[PDB]
Amino acid sequence: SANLPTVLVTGASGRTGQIVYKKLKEGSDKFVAKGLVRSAQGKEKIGGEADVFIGDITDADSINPAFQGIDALVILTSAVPKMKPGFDPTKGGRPEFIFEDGQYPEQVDWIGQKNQIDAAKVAGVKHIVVVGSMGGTNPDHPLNKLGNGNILVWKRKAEQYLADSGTPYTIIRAGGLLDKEGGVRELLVGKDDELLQTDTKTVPRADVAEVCIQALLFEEAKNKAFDLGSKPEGTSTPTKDFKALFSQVTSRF
Ligand SMILES: NC(=O)c1ccc[n+]([C@@H]2O[C@H](COP(=O)([O-])OP(=O)(O)OC[C@H]3O[C@@H](n4cnc5c(N)ncnc54)[C@H](OP(=O)(O)O)[C@@H]3O)[C@@H](O)[C@H]2O)c1
Repeated sequence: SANLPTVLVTGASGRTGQIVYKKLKEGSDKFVAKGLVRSAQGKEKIGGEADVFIGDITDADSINPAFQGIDALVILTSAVPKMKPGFDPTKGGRPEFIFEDGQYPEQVDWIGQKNQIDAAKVAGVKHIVVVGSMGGTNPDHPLNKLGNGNILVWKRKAEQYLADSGTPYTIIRAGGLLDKEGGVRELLVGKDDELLQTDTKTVPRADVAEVCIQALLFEEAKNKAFDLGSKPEGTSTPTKDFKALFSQVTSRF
């Protein structure tokens, strides 16, 4: 094992996950990519290569092969609520959202992530990175009501479990995600939702992807939990010194 580390990214066909997968592939001088997706559909979306496996994190037997012989894991899975199909705007309600049964945050963001961290640990992973969301400091956050899922709460439960696990970890609580260009913004690190009080509380999905990659390359990123926002493009100088960036972070949770 002068060999480069094998990095498995889960949720690899999701919007952020697909970018991590791409960056892991391009980074063939530093990493060996692997990916886990929920469907043959998702597999083809990211290129159908043989380093992509299909499995469901709520059924732990199915994800086992993906987890074999990995040195690092980037968890990019999430419960995803859908619009309840009954909606009729023209007498003032607001849309209700739901999660399919067995697809609620408790099952996917807590249990699902527990499944992944547990199998990673069985496999002897060296570093687990997880992406979640800002808001977690406030259990009354409106997002928790989405589909009655308590999504932030269950996610933070998995983050806590990860932090308590004994495996070196990086927890990245993203601000509101943007479908905009990465690598073109100064990136900001925060603690305990402080950025929610600022105007720099959103972040390109590409920059979240890049922070995940850099986490893998600096000891400084290990046993760290932090929030991730950004300043807008064209305003200031895009982050390049990640050692500095991660040395700003002291929080373990
Ligand atoms: N949206 C925001 O503004 C916001 C803000 C802050 C943080 N975040 C968090 O940021 C992270 C990335 O967000 P994103 O929008 O880029 O993610 P995303 O597009 O929703 O991708 C989530 C992935 O999870 C996968 N997944 C769901 N259930 C699964 C299961 N049972 N087994 C295996 N995979 C499963 C989905 O697979 P499929 O492709 O098959 O559906 C999907 O690829 C998420 O944790 C999200 O909660 C989001």
